[PDB]
Formats: sequence, structure tokens, C-alpha cells
Amino acid sequence: AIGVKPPRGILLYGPPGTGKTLIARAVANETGAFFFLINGPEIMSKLAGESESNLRKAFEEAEKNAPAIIFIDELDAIAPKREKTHGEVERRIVSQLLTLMDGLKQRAHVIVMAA
Amino acid sequence: NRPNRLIVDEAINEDNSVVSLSQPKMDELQLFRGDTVLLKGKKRREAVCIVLSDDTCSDEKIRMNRVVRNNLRVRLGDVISIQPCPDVKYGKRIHVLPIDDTVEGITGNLFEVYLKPYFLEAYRPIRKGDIFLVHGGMRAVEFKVVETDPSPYCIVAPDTVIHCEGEPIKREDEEESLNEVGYDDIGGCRKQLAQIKEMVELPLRHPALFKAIGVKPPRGILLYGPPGTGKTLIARAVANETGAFFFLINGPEIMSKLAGESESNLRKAFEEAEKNAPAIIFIDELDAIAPKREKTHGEVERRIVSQLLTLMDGLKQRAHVIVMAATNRPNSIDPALRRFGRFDREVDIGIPDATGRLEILQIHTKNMKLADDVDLEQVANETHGHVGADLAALCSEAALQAIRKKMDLIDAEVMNSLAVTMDDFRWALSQSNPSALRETVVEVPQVTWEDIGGLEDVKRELQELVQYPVEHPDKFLKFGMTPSKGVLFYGPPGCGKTLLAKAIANECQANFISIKGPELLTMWFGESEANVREIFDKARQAAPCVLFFDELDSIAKARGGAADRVINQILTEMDGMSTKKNVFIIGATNRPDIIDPAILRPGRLDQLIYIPLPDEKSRVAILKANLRKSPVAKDVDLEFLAKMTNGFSGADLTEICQRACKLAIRESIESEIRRERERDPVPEIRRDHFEEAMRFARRSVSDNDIRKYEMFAQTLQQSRG
Amino acid sequence: NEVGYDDIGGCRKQLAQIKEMVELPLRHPALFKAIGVKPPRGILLYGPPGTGKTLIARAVANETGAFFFLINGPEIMSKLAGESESNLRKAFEEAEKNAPAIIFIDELDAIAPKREKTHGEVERRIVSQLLTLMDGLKQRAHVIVMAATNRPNSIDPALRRFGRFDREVDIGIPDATGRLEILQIHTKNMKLADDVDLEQVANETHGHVGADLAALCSEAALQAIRKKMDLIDAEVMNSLAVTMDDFRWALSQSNPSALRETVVEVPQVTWEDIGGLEDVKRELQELVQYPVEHPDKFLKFGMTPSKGVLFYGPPGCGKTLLAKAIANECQANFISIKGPELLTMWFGESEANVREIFDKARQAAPCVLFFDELDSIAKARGGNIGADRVINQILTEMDGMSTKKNVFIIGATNRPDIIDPAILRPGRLDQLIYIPLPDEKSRVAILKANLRKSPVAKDVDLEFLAKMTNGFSGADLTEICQRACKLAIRESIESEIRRERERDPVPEIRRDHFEEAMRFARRSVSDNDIRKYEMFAQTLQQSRGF
Ligand SMILES: Nc1ncnc2c1ncn2[C@@H]1O[C@H](COP(=O)(O)OP(=O)(O)OP(O)(O)=S)[C@@H](O)[C@H]1O
Ligand SMILES: Nc1ncnc2c1ncn2[C@@H]1O[C@H](COP(=O)(O)OP(=O)(O)OP(O)(O)=S)[C@@H](O)[C@H]1O
Ligand SMILES: Nc1ncnc2c1ncn2[C@@H]1O[C@H](COP(=O)(O)OP(=O)(O)OP(O)(O)=S)[C@@H](O)[C@H]1O
Ligand SMILES: Nc1ncnc2c1ncn2[C@@H]1O[C@H](COP(=O)(O)OP(=O)(O)OP(O)(O)=S)[C@@H](O)[C@H]1O
Ligand SMILES: Nc1ncnc2c1ncn2[C@@H]1O[C@H](COP(=O)(O)OP(=O)(O)OP(O)(O)=S)[C@@H](O)[C@H]1O
Repeated sequence: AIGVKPPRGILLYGPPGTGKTLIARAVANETGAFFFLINGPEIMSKLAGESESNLRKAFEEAEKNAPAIIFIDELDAIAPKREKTHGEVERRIVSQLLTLMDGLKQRAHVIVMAA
Repeated sequence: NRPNRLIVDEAINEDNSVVSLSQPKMDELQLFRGDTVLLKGKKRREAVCIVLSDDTCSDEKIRMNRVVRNNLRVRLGDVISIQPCPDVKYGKRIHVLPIDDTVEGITGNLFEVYLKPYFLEAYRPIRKGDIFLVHGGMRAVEFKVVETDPSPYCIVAPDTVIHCEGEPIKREDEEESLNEVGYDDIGGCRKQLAQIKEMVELPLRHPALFKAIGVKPPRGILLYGPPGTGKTLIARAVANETGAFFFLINGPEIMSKLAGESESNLRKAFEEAEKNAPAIIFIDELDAIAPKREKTHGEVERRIVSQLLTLMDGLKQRAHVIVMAATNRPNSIDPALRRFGRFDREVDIGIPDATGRLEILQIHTKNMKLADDVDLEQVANETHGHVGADLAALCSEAALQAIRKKMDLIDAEVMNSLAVTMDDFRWALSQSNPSALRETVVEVPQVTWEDIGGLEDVKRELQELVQYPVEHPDKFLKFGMTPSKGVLFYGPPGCGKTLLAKAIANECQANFISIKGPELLTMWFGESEANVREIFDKARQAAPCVLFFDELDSIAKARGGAADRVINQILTEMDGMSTKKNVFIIGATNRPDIIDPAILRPGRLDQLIYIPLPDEKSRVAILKANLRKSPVAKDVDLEFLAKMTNGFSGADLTEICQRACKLAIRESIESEIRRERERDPVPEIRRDHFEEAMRFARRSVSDNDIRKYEMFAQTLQQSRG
Repeated sequence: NEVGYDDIGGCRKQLAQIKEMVELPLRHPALFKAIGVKPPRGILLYGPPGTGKTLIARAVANETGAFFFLINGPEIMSKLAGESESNLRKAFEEAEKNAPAIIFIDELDAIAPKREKTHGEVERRIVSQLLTLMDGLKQRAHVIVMAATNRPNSIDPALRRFGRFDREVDIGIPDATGRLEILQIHTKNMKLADDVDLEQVANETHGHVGADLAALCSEAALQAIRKKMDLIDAEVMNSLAVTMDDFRWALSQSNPSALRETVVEVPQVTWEDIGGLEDVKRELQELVQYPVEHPDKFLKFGMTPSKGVLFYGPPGCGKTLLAKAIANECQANFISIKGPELLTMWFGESEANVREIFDKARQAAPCVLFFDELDSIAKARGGNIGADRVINQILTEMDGMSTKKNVFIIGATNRPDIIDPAILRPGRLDQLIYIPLPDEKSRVAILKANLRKSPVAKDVDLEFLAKMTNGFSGADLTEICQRACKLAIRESIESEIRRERERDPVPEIRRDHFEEAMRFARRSVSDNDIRKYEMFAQTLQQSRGF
């Protein structure tokens, strides 16, 4: 019906504390999709060299199941503007995220979501 | 020339690997009854078949069935080229593959059961990558030749042992290896695509043509502009058309690599680009790789862009390689890569216009079964500030809106009878938030020059100041004298000064860039006066063009008891423009009070034109062209209101038109309301609505202001000391 | 292949300076008895980008025959930590290992920017390594280094001391004759159609660097290829050509990259086109040209010079062209910055642009300055609070201009009341020249020098412009000439339209064209401002303190 890739990538912006985690949890536990979320500060907590570790593995685990949805939380901590990125590893992490996001196009119809 | 021109059409013969042609054109091409050809069509696809003679077939048309037409990825009506292939060798090993969604329900080998009776001494020449249909088991299953031992082309002999290794993959077998969309997938920038093709025509079909051009026109083209305009897709279409080994990399893809891994694949892409004598490469998202020194804060990215600056001119004159660039901002790239040695040429895609968006919608709604009810034209002209990827998103949202009025249990009939409506396009258009606005984009107006009351002396004066240097370049060298590039407008605040500027922009058929004074102070509010320089550079790149600086009273009212550095920047880069390039600048104000008389100097915008009140046929002329969701007023005395001078002072006679048609709106809605209450709405507008709008009317500009402008009829004598 | 001395044009003076600097690795190798200084190592080349900084160095290296070991900026900076010494020590080692030699570094801003602009420590390490190996290799085997950039003040100023990189030579933009020479040496490897002139294109191009003229030649040749039907043979190879319309097309779809640089050349305005200002011409001639071409007469008895003068009068008056006139008949290059252009760099607290302008004035001696339109600065300091801060930069920098070095300063204003009266009351800018409403024969002089698609108006009443006195308030009488142009264009399109609908263009402008042009003409300044301006005929009584 539509071959122009119905949209991969949804932002959940707005005020904090409005249950944006709860929306993704309800969607995950209702829609019947295998859910593989990862946390923002958890992967920021990793050291240099291990920062790509579990960042590649989350998208690999999304590729493991043919229906799959992930939901990254607190992307504001992950990806600020280039002026605020005075550290090299933050730019490397957001480059890895962008590379894994645009390298995977319409592969096993996965949906990514962010709050 | 090019005697292989053919048009695809419906076939008379149902043979899968045999097409039909015409006998005298076969003898023109020296063809035969059983020879083999190489049909090259769009998306650089190739098909090998055997041409049979057909008397009912046209001379300039070719007939091919659903096997050959889907082999070239073309629809009904495309253009192909035919080259006969007389050097065919015989096949030794043949490997074919099935499709996963067409093999369920039947089990067993397809070699002796399906491949054997289809190739039972059939003498069908096959091409690698082509799809052939085999009928069997009360079905029709498609199979694709993937590898042969004569790998380009062969003839299926009975002695040819055919492999039967079964690996069904997908229906999308050609979506990742090539993605072979060509110039049919790009519209709205035909001039820019033609310029890009003429730049890259030294890689393609002019290989050793450097004796005639020893300057080697530049290695490195920039494709800047707004985001989401198909800058990646332009490069993909060019690389598919040229056929050279393409080795594109992404900016974040190489920023994801570590230190030491950074030089890895950066040296390797440029080294692998050397191995082909035709070679074009491209690097994506240059702002990730090449920012300014102030933006970056790491030594690794600066070492990466230093290595890129080394490897740009480290290779020279070697296999005439061309690098290509893509970004979303022109000044964001480092100026070390804007030198004349490296990455010299800069072209901009921009956004398409209404004709361009119409072309994009027409080539985009092909792969979607509409209901054949929409017009595709109001949506085309409506979507100002909508970029092409946003147009694709609008198409997907309209498809989702058309799907969403159905059942979740899918249907027995929604897949083969899907449809979209015109109201679906309106609802997708209403609930759409594009990011392609806020840019001072280029457009050509459509403003039907008799729609004004006319001001025929002033319109002829604008004609003489603009278009006679434009349309007569011989009169720039034979007769006449020095020109006056620019004109200023002054008079009443509410008049058609913007209307005259866009009118002469349309009548000149030149580009119309109309920035705003509040928009200028908005860009200055971010502390950036180089934006005026970038506006003038966009003007020079948009040659020929017409420039408009409206609302100079907004600049004039910030005098003080902010600052007027923006008009000083404009005045500095007003006389710093060439008398060539056929650029032209229009200025306009509302009052002559604080007009900063340093800008009235000759050598700049000099002609001061005082616009008077227009004649009695101004609102007649907007009611002459009254399309405006409304019928034309009829059986009414129009000049009788001009006798009463219904706010007859400059503009805002369209205010009387708005008031009277809103009275007609009230009348029609009240008629509908008591028609609904009861259980011809008078769409035309009659005399009492115009008379009541005269009753509720006020003058727009006072007589004292008219007296002041009459006193300022000779205001070219400024700078009083 | 390799290139020599004949491929540089338009900067023969600077090229001769470079040849004189490399004359010591040449015909005078052991020139130490004549001078013991060893005149300085470290030739610094600066100016616009793409102007041939690699080409001049390579040509000088091939003429001298010395061993050339050049390195680039970002090529050296592309090495990692620990490999910055790699090839940077080794280039100087190879310069040590063979005596008659020259080395060169390109893009010095990539290697050595200012230390505040640096972020990483390896950039500081690299600039300290350069600062060690520059004067550390002193009087060893007589090697000369050369440095190229795109901007001089972006270089680290520690690299511009006496011992390091002192002889700053500017390549600059080429001249119009320099553009002609660049096109002449660029059409060697191209068989033209022998129909262009290469001169009207050259003077019609303005502010294009030699790389841009090379790109213009490429664009014209690509246009001539594009208009031809493509066929894969040599029948289009031997028939390569360029047309005059191809050069006009290449001049059209291009942009002057060297525009907005403050231009340094001599104009071509040729004194005879003045309207009849004789006393002002004689006084400006005596105050400008007389010290220049007669230095022996300017050293015996008479005039100890007092430079600096400003023009004033009506706002629409003819005061701009006289600076160009003394530039033509003084044999001095003309530098004319704009008063509106000063506030562009005043916005942002950039005081160094005026320093760069006066440094260019020092470098381009002899020269005549022209600060046009100080009334814009007066407007910025009068309409609001402030603007009037670069006018203090003007007064401070102009006292750095000594009485020698062959410089002059010309002011310009329209309303002399608010031009900050400390400008003119000391010996700085002491002289005042009134520029009145002009003499009667300006209309023929406009018609003489500006030929411009039409001859002199034949058998017309020339004296009627002195009789009816059209535009009789100051200058800008040339509005009547522009109106005659518009009426001539109207007659031409009338004849063209009539001969278009029917199936002698009349290129002569008659008396009735001027008579009709009379009606669309007014004065240029109100009479009360005229009475005030000849009330300010004696306006040197400024600093009106109570
Ligand atoms: N739309 C909602 N419907 C029902 N309960 C809600 C809703 N929004 C908020 N709540 C309640 O408020 C709580 C909000 O939980 P939080 O996790 O703190 O919200 P949050 O948005 O996930 O916080 P962050 O900062 O965005 S991770 C929920 O656990 C509910 O109890
Ligand atoms: N002119 C166009 N016609 C049709 N589809 C287009 C056009 N431009 C973009 N698209 C669609 O938009 C997507 C590609 O957009 P992009 O290549 O991302 O645009 P872009 O100009 O390259 O901006 P970037 O690269 O993301 S910064 C595909 O889905 C295309 O089908
Ligand atoms: N003589 C006229 N004939 C027809 N329509 C006119 C006429 N004068 C004004 N209008 C209409 O009124 C509008 C006024 O637009 P503008 O020219 O922008 O007004 P303005 O006098 O320039 O003042 P602003 O600040 O630009 S709104 C035009 O766009 C027309 O729609
Ligand atoms: N004086 C000149 N004579 C002949 N050709 C020239 C001249 N100046 C520039 N060119 C041409 O323009 C090109 C510029 O080459 P370069 O010398 O590398 O310029 P550049 O100044 O070193 O570049 P940057 O950006 O300033 S490092 C040359 O290769 C020639 O093709
Ligand atoms: N006596 C004259 N001789 C030659 N040209 C003159 C004469 N008087 C006026 N002109 C021309 O008239 C024009 C205006 O004179 P300018 O000195 O350039 O005016 P300006 O100093 O720029 O001040 P404004 O405010 O811009 S008119 C120039 O094109 C001059 O060449």
C-alpha cells in the first residue's frame, strides 16, 4: 500500500515526568512486539572503547527478531548540539548512533523511538 | 541520429524471451529473424532476447511482454535502445534462483520439472540479473538468472548442465546492490541536473578529451542547499547513470571509527578509486567532517579534516576522478576546501517550485494506485515551503489516512482495490508541519499584470528601467548609453509597491527574491551580518534575478532618539555589485522621513517614483480576475461606487471586497441555516453588500499624508546641511 | 610539465623582488664582503588565495636550479602525535645535506595560527618546533625558506619578528593589463578562433584572480564544447574555438571571488573630462604630484609638505573623480575605502581592519588615500549615541603616516558641521577645498569620455544647457544624459517594433530628445542648503567652544 517507508523514528518530546517511559512500556506490552530498550546514561557510563559495545549490540538484538522495537531513553543526554560536545567520545557515540540508524533502512520493519 | 530509438508497447506474441519488431527497421539495423539483441532501457538495465518480425508492429515502437518489460524495470511508454549481439558463446553452467513468496504450496526440484520444459531446446539467450517466467503446476513462478559460467551472456543449449541450488531470498532482489533509479526519479531541478551532467560528461563519453580542454575543469563539486532535497539521491542517480565504480562513504560512518581507524577507509576509498579509469566518488555530510575551527573542540576531527585536505590534492590528473560533496549550509564548510584548487564549483539544488513539486508528485504517485479522482494540481501549487522528502512524507501520510478508514481485519478486497481521495490530500495537507519554511527561497510570480488598475505610465517606466536592458543584450552594445541598475519606490504606505515589484518580476520572467526588513533584523538579532553577504551571493548565483527590500520604514524606525548597521551593510554591498549578471534591485518605503539619505546617491538605487492613487478600475481589475473562491459580481453599477469614492485613497479597495464578500458569506450561511431549520444560496454578490461595505468603510490614508507626499514629489534633493 | 619564469604575469615587480631575494643563492653566491648582514632568510608571501603562491615558488626554484624540498601545511598536520617531527626535521636535514637549496611551506595558517586560536597542545608543539628550526639553522649552507598564506594577521605574530619572516611581499590582485597578460599566457595551449580581442573581456572582468581567469577560460571552452553536437572523433578536436559570445557567457555565469578586497591599482579617468574646475585642479596638482616626480626640486628650497585635504560642498556634487584624476596623472595607485565600509568592521570591535588598510598604504607606496563619505559616520554619531569610534582609529593611524614614504590622504564629506572638528583644526588635514556647482562645459566632457554606444549629439544646441540651465543646482547634470539614453532606447524599440510588425535603427540623438528630457528633470539640492553651503565657504573656523 505504501512503499515509501512509513516512518522509522518517533520523538516523544514535551515536559518531563508525563510518563513517556510508560507510553513505550504500554505499547511494548500491548502490541505483541519483542522489546529491546536501552538506557541513555547507562551507555554513557561506559568507558572509551566499550562505548560502541552494547551500542552495536542493541541494534544487533533488534536484528535478531524479525518483528522488533527498541526505545532509547533520554536522547538529550546522548546527543546534544556540536557546540556542547566538548568531549570526543560523545561525538563518537552519536556518530555510531547515526551510522547504525541510517545504515539500517527498512530492515525487518523495526521502529525506533526516543523521549 | 541514434537509430536505435524504440518505444515499449503491448506484445502480440506471448513468448517470454522473444520480442517483436518491424521488418524494414530490422533491415535498417541489419537485424535477422533469429539473432540476439541487447535491449538497454532506463535504470541502465539490459535484456537479451530474440527479435521476431511483426507486420502489425510499428516502425518506431517495440512490442515486449510482461517478462521483458519487467526485466528492464520500465512501465508502458518508456524509451529503450537496441544493440544486436552477434558474438554469443554457448552456455556451460547455469545457476538460477527462485523467489520465496512464490514457492510455497509445491515441493520438489525445479531443474527437471520447471527449468527443463521451459528450456526444452528453446534457444533462449539469457542475461545475468534478468527474470524469466516459467509456467508449471497450474501456476506462474518467476525465476532469476544469478550466475552463469558465461557470466554476461549465453545461450541455453541442451548440453548445458544447469545448477539447481535453491536459495530463495526475497522479492526485493534489486534494492541494495544497485538501487538503480535514474533521471526519471528526479524532477524540479532539470537545469541543475543538466549542469551536473555537463560537468560529469568528461568522466562519461569524453575520456581523453583533455587536448581541447587542458584546464581540466574542476575536480570537486558541491551540492549544497536545504536538507532533504535529494542531495544523496542526485549523487545516486548520477552514479547509476555514469556506470563508474562508485565508492560513497558517509561522514558519521568515518567519525564512528577510532583514532588510527580514522585514516583507515579514508586512505582506502581514495586508493580504491584509483583502479578505474572512469571513476567518480562522493563524500556525504561535510559538516560532520569539515566544520570551522571555532565549532570543533577536538584534535582528532581536525586531524581528519587535515588528512582530507591532504588527500584531496594528493592525487592529481589520475583517471580524472571527481569528488562530490553534500551539506545543508554553505558557510558551514571550512574555507580551506573552498579554494580554487580543491572543491571549486558550487551549485545549489534549492527547493522546487509549483511546477517542480508538480513534477515530483507526478513521478512519485506512479507507484500507488489512486482512484483516478484527484487533480494533483491544487496540492502541487499549494505546498509552498515543502521540500521533496517532505512531499514524499505527505504522500505517505495521505496513504495512511486513506488506509485508516478501513477494518483491522485487513479485507478480502483492500489490497487489490486500494484508493486515495482528494479529501485525503486535503486532510494530509492540513495536518502537516514541514521544516522547509523560513528560507528566503527563489520563485517566479504569476501575477497577471492586468489585475492591477494599471498605472500605465508607471508600468511603462518600470518596463523601460528593467526589461529593455534584459531582453536586448545587443542594446547593451549597439545603441543607448550607461544603464541605471535599480529603482526605489515611495509614496503612500498602503499601495501596490510590492505588487508592482512582483509584476515587473513576472513580466521580466526573472527570479524574484523578496527579503523583509523585519526578517533582516531577525537575522541580525542572531548577531550575523554576513547573512546579507550570503543573500547577495544567492542573488549572484541566481543570475538573472530581481531583488526586493520591502518595508524600509521598519529599518527607518530603529533610528533611536538598536542601530542602523544593517542598512549600512546593505549600502556597502549595494554598489559592490557588477553591472553584468543581469541582476536588479528594487527598494520601497512608506514615508520619506527617516530614509537615510546616503542611500539615495547615484550609482545605487536612484529612480524615485511617487505612486499616486490608482484609477477607478483597480477593484474592478481584482473583480475582473475574481477567481478567489467566488463568482464575479454581476448586474451591478461598479463606477457608481467610484463616484462616492469608497475609500478611494491608494490600496485597501480589496478591504471593501473582503467586507462585501464577507457579507455575502453571512447571507449564504444564514440562507443555509434557515434552510436547515425549515426541514440557491446566492453565490454571486449584488449591490447591497457593496453599498453596506461602503456604509462600514473608512479611509486608509489621510489627506494630510497625501499633502505631505505632494510636498515630497521632488524629494531627490536630500542631505540638507 | 614543469613551469618557468614566463608563466607569471601582472606582478612583475614582486617577481623581480623575489628574484633579487634569491639572487644570493644565484649570481652572487659568496656576497659577504659587500654586506655582512646576509639579507634576511624567510621570504613571506601573503595576499589573496589562489593567486599562484605555489607557482611562483616552483618557478623560482626551477630558474635558480637549487634543490627544492617543499612541504605543505595540512600534509604535515595530517601526521599523528610523534610524527609531527617526521618530515619537519627531515626537510631541514635535506636542506642541510646539500648546500645550494631552497625550501617552502604552503598554508602557514594550517601549521601556525595564533596561539589563542589553537586548542590542542600538538599545535603549540608544532609551532615551537618551527620556531626552533627556523633561526636554529642560522648561517648553515645558505638555505632560504618561503611561506605562503591567505591572510597575514592570522599568522602567529611570534613568527613575524626580525629574525623570522620579515620581508612581507604581497602578490595582490592582478591588474587589468595583468588580466590581459594572464589570458595571453593562458591561451597558449588553446587554438582560438582569432575573433576575440581579449581586452574588452579583460577590462569588463573586475576582481578575478588568475585562478578565476583560468576557470573562466575553462567555462568558455566548455560552453563551446556544449554548443557543438557530440561525436566521438577528432573532427571536433582540431576545431576547438572560442567566440566573443562565449567569453561574455563565461563572464556572465561567474562570480568575482577577489571582489570585496580593497583594490590597489591606477584608474583611467584622464583629467580632460573635468567640467572646468581649474583652480581646484591646479591646487591639487601642486599639492600632490610636485613632490613625487621632482624629488630634487623637492629637496633644495621651498615647500616642506603639508599632506591631507578634504573636499566639501553640495551633496550631489562632483568631488569623487578628482582623486582618480590625480591617481592617473601622479603615477600612483589609488586606494579608496568607503565610509560605509568602515562600520562593517566596526560592528564586532574589529579595529585591526583600519590597521590593515594603513599597512596596505605603506606597502603600496606611492599611494593616495580616499576616505569617501564621512557623512555616514556623522549620521551614525548624530542619529544615535555611539560610529564615532573608528574615527578615533583614523586619527591615531594617520599620525603613523610620516611626512615621507610618498603618501597622501583625501577626505570627503557633504555636511561639514558634524564631522568631529578635531579632524581638521591641527596640522592633520588642515587644508579645505570647496567644490562648488560646476562650470558650464561638463556636459560635453561627459559626452566625450563616456562614448557608450552613441556618438556626440550631432547638430544640436550644446549652448542651450548653458542657456536654459538644466539641473542648475550643483552637479549630477548627467541625469539629462541618462534621460536622453532612455528616450533613445524608446526610439530604438519603437523602430524595432514597427519593423517587426511590418515584416534604419536611427542611432542619432536629436535636439527634441533633450527637449523632452528637460521636462523630466528637477534640481539636485534645495536653495536654502546652497545658501548655507556658500555661507560655509569659510568653514575652517571649527571647534566652536563657548
Ligand atoms: N498519561 C498518563 N496516564 C497515566 N498516568 C500517568 C500519565 N502521565 C503520568 N502518569 C503518572 O505519573 C507517573 C510518571 O512517571 P515517570 O516515569 O516519572 O514519567 P516519565 O515521563 O517517564 O519521566 P521521564 O523524566 O520523562 S524518564 C506515572 O508512573 C503515572 O503514575
Ligand atoms: N526530488 C525528489 N523526488 C522524489 N523523492 C525525493 C526527492 N528528494 C528526496 N526524495 C525522497 O527523500 C528520501 C531521500 O532524501 P535525502 O537524500 O535524505 O535528501 P537530502 O537532500 O540528501 O538531505 P540529506 O542527505 O538527508 S542532509 C527518499 O525517500 C527519496 O525518495
Ligand atoms: N492598485 C491595486 N490593484 C489591485 N490590487 C491592489 C492594488 N493596490 C493594492 N492592491 C492589493 O493590496 C495588496 C497590498 O500589498 P502591498 O503592496 O504589500 O501593500 P504595501 O503598500 O506595499 O504595504 P505593505 O507594508 O507592503 S502590506 C496587494 O498585494 C494587492 O492584493
Ligand atoms: N600568476 C599566475 N599565472 C598563471 N596561472 C596562475 C597564476 N595564479 C594562479 N594561476 C592558476 O591558478 C592555480 C592556483 O595554484 P596555486 O599556486 O596552488 O594557488 P595557491 O595560491 O597556492 O592556492 P591557495 O588556496 O592560496 S594555498 C595555478 O595552478 C594556475 O592554474
Ligand atoms: N565637473 C565634472 N567633471 C566630470 N564629472 C563630473 C563633474 N561633475 C559631476 N560629474 C560626475 O557626476 C557624478 C557625481 O559626482 P560624484 O563626486 O561621484 O558624486 P559623489 O561624490 O559620489 O556624491 P553623491 O552623493 O554620490 S552624488 C560622477 O559620475 C561624476 O563623474
